[PDB]
Amino acid sequence: DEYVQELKGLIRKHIPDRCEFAHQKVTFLSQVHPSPLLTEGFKLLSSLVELESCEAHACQANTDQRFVDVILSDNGILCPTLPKVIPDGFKLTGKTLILLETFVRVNPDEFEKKWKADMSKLLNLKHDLQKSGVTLVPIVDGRSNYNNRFVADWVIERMRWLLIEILKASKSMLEDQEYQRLIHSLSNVKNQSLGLENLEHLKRNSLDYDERLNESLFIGLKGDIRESTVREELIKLKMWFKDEVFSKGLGKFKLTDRRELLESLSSLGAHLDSDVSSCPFCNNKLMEIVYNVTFSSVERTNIEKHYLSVLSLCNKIKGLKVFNTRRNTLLFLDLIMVNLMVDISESCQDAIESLRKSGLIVGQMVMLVNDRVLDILEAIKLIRKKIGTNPNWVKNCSKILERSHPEIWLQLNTLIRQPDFNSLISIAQYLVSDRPIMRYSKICRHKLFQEMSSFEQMRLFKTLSSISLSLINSMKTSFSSRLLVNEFGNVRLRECYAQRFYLAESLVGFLFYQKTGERSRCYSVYLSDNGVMSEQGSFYCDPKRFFLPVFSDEVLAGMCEEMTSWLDFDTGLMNDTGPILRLLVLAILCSPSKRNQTFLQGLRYFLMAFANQIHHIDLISKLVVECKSSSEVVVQRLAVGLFIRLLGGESDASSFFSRRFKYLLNVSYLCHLITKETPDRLTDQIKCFEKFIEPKVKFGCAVVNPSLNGKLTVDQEDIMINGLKKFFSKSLRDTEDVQTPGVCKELLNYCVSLFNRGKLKVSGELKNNPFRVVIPKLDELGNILSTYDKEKLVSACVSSMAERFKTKGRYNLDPESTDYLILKNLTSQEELSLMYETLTEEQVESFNEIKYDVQVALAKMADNSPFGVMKEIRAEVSLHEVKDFDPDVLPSDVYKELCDAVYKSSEKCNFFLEEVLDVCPLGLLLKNLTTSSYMEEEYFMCFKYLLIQGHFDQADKLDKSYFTNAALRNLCFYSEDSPTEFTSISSNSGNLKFGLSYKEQVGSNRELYVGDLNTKLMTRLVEDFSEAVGNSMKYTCLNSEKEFERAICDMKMAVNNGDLSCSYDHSKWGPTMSPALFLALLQMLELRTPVDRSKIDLDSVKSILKWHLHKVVEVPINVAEAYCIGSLSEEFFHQTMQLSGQIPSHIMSVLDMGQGILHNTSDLYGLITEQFLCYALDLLYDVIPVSYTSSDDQITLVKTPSAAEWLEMICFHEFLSSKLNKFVSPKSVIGTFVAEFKSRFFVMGEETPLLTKFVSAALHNVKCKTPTQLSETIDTICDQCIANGVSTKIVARISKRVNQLIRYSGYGDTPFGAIEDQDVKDWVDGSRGYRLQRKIEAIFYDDKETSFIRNCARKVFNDIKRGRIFEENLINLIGRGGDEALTGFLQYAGCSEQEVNRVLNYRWVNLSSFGDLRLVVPTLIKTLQSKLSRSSVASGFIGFCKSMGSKCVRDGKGGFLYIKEVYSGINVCICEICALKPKIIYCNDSLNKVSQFSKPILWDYFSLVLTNACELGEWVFSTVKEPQLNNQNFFWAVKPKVVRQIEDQLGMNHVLQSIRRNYPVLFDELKFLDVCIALDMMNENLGIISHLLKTRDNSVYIVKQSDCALAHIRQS
Repeated sequence: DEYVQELKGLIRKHIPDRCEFAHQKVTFLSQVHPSPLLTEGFKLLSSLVELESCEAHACQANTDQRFVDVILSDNGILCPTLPKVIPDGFKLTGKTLILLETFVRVNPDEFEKKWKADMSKLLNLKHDLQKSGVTLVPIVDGRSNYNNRFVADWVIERMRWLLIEILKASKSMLEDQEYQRLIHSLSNVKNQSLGLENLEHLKRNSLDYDERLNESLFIGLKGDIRESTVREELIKLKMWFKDEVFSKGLGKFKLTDRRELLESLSSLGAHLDSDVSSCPFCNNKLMEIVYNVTFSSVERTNIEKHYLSVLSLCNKIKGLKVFNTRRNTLLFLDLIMVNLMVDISESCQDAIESLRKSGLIVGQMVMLVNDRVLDILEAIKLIRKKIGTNPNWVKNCSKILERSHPEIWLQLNTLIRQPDFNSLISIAQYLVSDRPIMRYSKICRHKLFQEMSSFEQMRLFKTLSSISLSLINSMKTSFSSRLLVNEFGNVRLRECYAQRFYLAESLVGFLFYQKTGERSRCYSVYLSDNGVMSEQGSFYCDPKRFFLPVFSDEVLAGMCEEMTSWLDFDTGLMNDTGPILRLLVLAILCSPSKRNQTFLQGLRYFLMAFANQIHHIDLISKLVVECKSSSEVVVQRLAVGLFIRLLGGESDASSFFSRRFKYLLNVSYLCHLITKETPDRLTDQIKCFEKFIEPKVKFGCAVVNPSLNGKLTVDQEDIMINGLKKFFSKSLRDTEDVQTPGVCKELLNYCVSLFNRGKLKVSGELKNNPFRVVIPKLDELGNILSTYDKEKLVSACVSSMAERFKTKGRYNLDPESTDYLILKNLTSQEELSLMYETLTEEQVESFNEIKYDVQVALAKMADNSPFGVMKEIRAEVSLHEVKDFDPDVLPSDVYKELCDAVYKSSEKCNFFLEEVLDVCPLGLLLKNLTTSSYMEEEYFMCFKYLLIQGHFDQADKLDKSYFTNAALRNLCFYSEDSPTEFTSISSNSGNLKFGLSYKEQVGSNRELYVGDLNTKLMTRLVEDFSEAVGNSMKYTCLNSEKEFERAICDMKMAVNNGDLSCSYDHSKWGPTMSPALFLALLQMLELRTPVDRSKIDLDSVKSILKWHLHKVVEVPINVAEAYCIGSLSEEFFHQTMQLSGQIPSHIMSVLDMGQGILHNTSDLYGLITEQFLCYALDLLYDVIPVSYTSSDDQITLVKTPSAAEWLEMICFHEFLSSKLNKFVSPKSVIGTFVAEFKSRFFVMGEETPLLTKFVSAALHNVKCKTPTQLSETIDTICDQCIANGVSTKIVARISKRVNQLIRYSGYGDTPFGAIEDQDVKDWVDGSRGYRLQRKIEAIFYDDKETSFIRNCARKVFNDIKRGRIFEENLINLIGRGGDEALTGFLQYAGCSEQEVNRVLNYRWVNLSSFGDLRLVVPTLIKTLQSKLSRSSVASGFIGFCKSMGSKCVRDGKGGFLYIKEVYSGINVCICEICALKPKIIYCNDSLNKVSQFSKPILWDYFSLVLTNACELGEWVFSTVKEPQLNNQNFFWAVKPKVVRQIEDQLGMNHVLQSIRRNYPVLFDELKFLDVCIALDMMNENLGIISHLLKTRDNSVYIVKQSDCALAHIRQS
């Protein structure tokens, strides 16, 4: 009370501005007392922050701070019996209301848990407030500091600084655990490195449950077992094991009996029991269509370009919506297209016959707008129907394309051209062709693929590429795109979407489909040979899994030719295995599924099991998958017939087993061609949760919803402690219970107590001791928007709009500005469609849901006869509105198709309007928003708007002055959710939540738990602890390149030595083990630091693995509704409904181990226990093994004295590893021929190239931002691919494919582009700079126009190098431009201006000159800030091609334009320059109209030669010389051979040289580096320093002899 008089004058510097200040201040001067001074003189800050955040949004300052029931009861509103919660602000006008909260948390640790609990308190309120007749927008002001306006950040930090003595004076003069959280809440902006040392100054109380945790978990652990008693125990255990259960034959491992594996394989995959056909085309519904396409074409235009130009103009004119509804803005340009069709029909004699039938339109068909086939006569109805609706229709709808318009209409007269109907009948009566049929749901004649020549086998892949491109660009159709006609096996197709694909000059194909979107469609493929339509099938498949063959005839044909040319040891076997593998690749491409993907994943385990000498007994029951269709039976017969073809022969058919293993290993990794996108996510989250919970309830530990804050109930306590001592029981001498998840505590004691002595090959030494915004909700991971975000941006839009229209009294909205704010904060009609089409279908329908409930909440805001009984109201309509309670999720399977239309087809009343009314007054959307589907084609959307229309939506207080447990939530900054006093089961804030998601692994989905943010921190603590432990450990490899490379080297020399070298694995490493096991391991670890030779305290790791033992794993909300419809997990959720009927949304268990959560902490366990097993096998079976560990995959390389007669040892190792819940998977294979580790397979004398995984990596993951970045990333992937020595043919064909992917996107071709074809040596010698140098100097095939500029580069390089300076200040000359800098360098190196005249005409046209290709600072600063700071593939490529053909490229003024518009400002400059390479090289005068993009190829070539003088060189200046037999399949290792004449470790030697380059760029956000650091800031196509500070990352290239000896030479 020595500064209590100071506080009357401290807060006296505040004018009583509002009612929240003077009413609090008049009671302040009337009492000098520290007991209300820390509450009522301290809640004024919280009230001021609350009033400021109420002043931020729309709000009424509730000074009473009362309930939600009483805040609805101001006027006459009946009470809906609300849950009793307290808001921090209300704003009620009309029939909507805004609940706004105000909380501030200074750290992100408890910023998100209070936000989640607050928004879950706001989302558990909508289900009872929605039924009252009102929807709310739950907004919150989540903060991290104090940013008020009534104070200005100069007194409120002194409200916690000068007041720090008065609460200590209260605690010294006059509460227990509410004191330290009030200090932790009033902290500053903290640089708070909370390590494990935090947990020391937490409280550590007891619950009388931790004692029984220790009684269940720590009794049998002593850590004091002598070194001789372990030997005397294990020798008696081996004497038990060899005489007991190995001699009676319960071994998990046998001797492969190599004749029998092929018989079990023939019984395994070759479905002779099934009724499938032997023809692959008849059984697959798409190989038949590919066969019918490619064998109707092998045996055998001014109006066309005008029609395609007006088609592109129609595509440009549709995406504006100037016709106020989505119905006439399709039919009007349908009328434009049919008028242009009848105009071209009146142009020439044979025009619609010769150049249209053979081209774009076929018999009774007119191609148009949204790739739509229309079959013309329907328009002859509809336009006539339109003149039934509007007789004087084309009188104002043409002038609205004149005014309020683009105002440039390049149509001839077709706007006002009322079509002559008799002429259209005459043309439509001419085209007499069958209507299209689209088949849903015998004899065979398909010419036997093994017998067909290799010329037409290429045609199958080429037509598969054409049809697959037609599938991939079916996402290019717009995703709203409502048709004109509604709508069972065989449909005579009225009008459909249709992609095209070319085969020759005469014939085009088609691809017909009805539905827009990205999911699996019922496609239908017709050809048109000379205009005749011909049916060739109709398949039902998913398009986005066909990005692999989309331009890769040559790539897949080349890798099949390579993979067949690996078999040059038998000629007839090669010619037999050629077409069967090519058919296999065709079947896998043409039918990408998950089940055949999983089967081909199992084939490498079968190949190792046939390869090695010992394999597990229970793999054949796992290698087989149940074929869902007859399509998977085809590939499962083909691959098994291939394996029996070249493994089981009548002779000794295992002669060259290395090449056979290589070939079959790539047959099994040819799995990877199938796209790992898991065709539906909701049937994959089911399998993820089922894989989560099958061992958990098989063992019996899964519980129902815990309390989420600390405590467990007594029954949960009992089942938890019973699962604990069921986990730890597992006595060492019963040979049964060998698959049950748990650890033998007695042998775990032997393990940790022999680890305490220095007798393992690892030890607990522990050098340098380890003691040193939008967040999702955990109920839904793997999705694109949380339930929070899906109302967070709704809340942002409604809060932004609720102030802007009441500035004057407008009371309306703009129907495009209400589609702009969502479309901004998620990702003026050009302004909408510019970034509307940068989405995915899931994002489109999420945008539609957000537009729905935003327009509902806005329509409710200004709000101040259902007896049309054909069916009953309360039996159908009100029943469906009360069962689901939501008009939003009213399904389409509960009703009929026509009843949605006839309830829509009621007469005109006060619920509708006509004249549309795009002015849209707010609150009159009740009659406006519904009529936007009464005049438009959809019906059920109007049905849901009509259902939401007609109201079918329905002194003690002096002692209690301090903040006690009953006074925790009075303030806004109090932070009740802080880590304050942790129990042995929680952390006083939460209960260690996690989530469920899947990894999208290739064969089987790895599950992946997204942790909560506090749990991310508490996970990273133990993770960094274990990483610093494993740094001292010598046989781990999860982080180290060093020990993984030593494992590689040891593995190579052991397979060369012929040592038996295993390859284990672990079945369910995640879902089996428990953190209680980690407690039982850490209890007796010593970790004696070399600083202080003493057992360190592990209680900072044990008292947080006790929190990971009790983790509240969430469920997906999409599996709590997929198990609510109606399979042992489906039995589990339906047997706990007979229990306590709350939804089982949470699971706490003993055995969890989050995959990737406790990864390295399990790696220390799987190192310590594995070295225990490696020491046991050292003594018991007198070998000297050495074992590595990657925490899921292992290898125990075993030396042998003096054949696999030591099955004893290996079965006993499996038994002991089963007793320590390291359950050896049936995937594990052990023997002296093949040793895998982390999918890198070693054979004697060589290494498997493993081609198809890297080829399928290069053909997939085509990430698309800019083609510079795209061919940066794919050049990196081709570098990684040719590091393994695939060929230079396959990499060149991948280069052709990626260059065609660029060229198909409308970018055209550029001299940088993708890297070139026939690139034979530039991978070893050279980064991307040298390859672009090679591509630019390969345009000049004479090498006369480039030797002069290389001599100029020599003149610059000899001047700039060491020993001399010669104007190192080239900082400013390069940054001016590309033209004048090249002229200055060419005149400083010394020549005339005639060389300037003859060089500076070679000008490539640029597109990323003034900026980048905007399809939503250089790459230098981006790479330096990426260094210094520390969703399918096909639907990304289509969103790339859709946003590149649009308005992307920029000019010098503020604005943008098209790429074809830039390529149209062009001329022809025949004489020796423009015809040197066509549409690549130009004249200076040929680019006269568009000269702002004409940058030189010689300047960029000069920049590349100076860069390849920096990064390497003294040989990049020489002339490319003339190079000059050996075996085709003899590859060998080459060295990168690089002379980088700079000083290394450039991480700091370029950051400090950016002051000399660009000082304000570093401000706001050596001797040789400086000349080639200004060459990279000005352009993008160089990338100089990305291959300087980083390393090559491979530097171990193996290449073939034919791709290295045949390669060129460039000597100095």
